[PDB]
Amino acid sequence: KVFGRCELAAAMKRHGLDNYRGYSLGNWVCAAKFESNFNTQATNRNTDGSTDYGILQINSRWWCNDGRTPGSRNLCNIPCSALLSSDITASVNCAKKIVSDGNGMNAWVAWRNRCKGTDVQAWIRGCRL
Ligand SMILES: [Cl-]
Ligand SMILES: [Cl-]
Ligand code: NA
Repeated sequence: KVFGRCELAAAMKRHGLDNYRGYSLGNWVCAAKFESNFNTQATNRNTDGSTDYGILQINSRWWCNDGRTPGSRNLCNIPCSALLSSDITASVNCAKKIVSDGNGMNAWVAWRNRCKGTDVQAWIRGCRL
């Protein structure tokens, strides 16, 4: 599923991500924009053999099991495929773990490089929330 901007904002709020660990909804929407272009089915292989899955490009090196990432962990206790669903529940639950891991949203390199410090409120502007 390819979310619209306000549509994703609403689903993230519904699942308790707005202001989670102090990150406003615009931060989460901006990260989703540049990680997946709002596409729940996005997958991308990393040079180290791991793969990033879903709307927030969660990495199989640490967070989900895809059965082909040697030495990886599965700290969200989830098949990586569950992160590709049209319902964003699993991606949100796992992202909550990731953003609580110590480095905040810097875990998402695209967030650090493209959202951090910017006018992230633009991403929810005009949204009925
Ligand atoms: Cl915001
Ligand atoms: Cl933080
Ligand atoms: Na893994």
